[PDB]
Amino acid sequence: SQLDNLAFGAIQLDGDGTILQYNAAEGDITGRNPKEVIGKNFFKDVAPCTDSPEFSGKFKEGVASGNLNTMFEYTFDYQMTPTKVKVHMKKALSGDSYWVFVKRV
Ligand SMILES: *C(=O)/C=C/c1ccc(O)cc1
Ligand SMILES: *C(=O)/C=C/c1ccc(O)cc1
Repeated sequence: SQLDNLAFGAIQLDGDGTILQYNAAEGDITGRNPKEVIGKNFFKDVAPCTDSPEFSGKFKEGVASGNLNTMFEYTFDYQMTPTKVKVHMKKALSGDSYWVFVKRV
């Protein structure tokens, strides 16, 4: 069914980093209101601590090459309590979009 039925955070991005979908579990981790963040740039506005070579830089390399499927640990710490997460970022398996899935670790 739903994006909002997943127990882990899920964000859909276009290749500019624009937020297309943002689920309730992700908001619960980060304190963001899903409705508020849709349409903003993930890397530059919502989540500036991800604007780093290993996160946004890896994303942009994958958009360019059309190849992206990586998992890594990260700490989210902008306008929230520092929170360790595991991130799975990938090019979608159909169409032309990208996903960032997140769980607490
Ligand atoms: C660093 O600035 C991380 C912030 C953040 C990560 C993930 C989100 O869904 C929202 C903000
Ligand atoms: C993308 O890398 C998808 C991975 C995935 C989807 C659902 C599963 O049960 C297992 C892997």
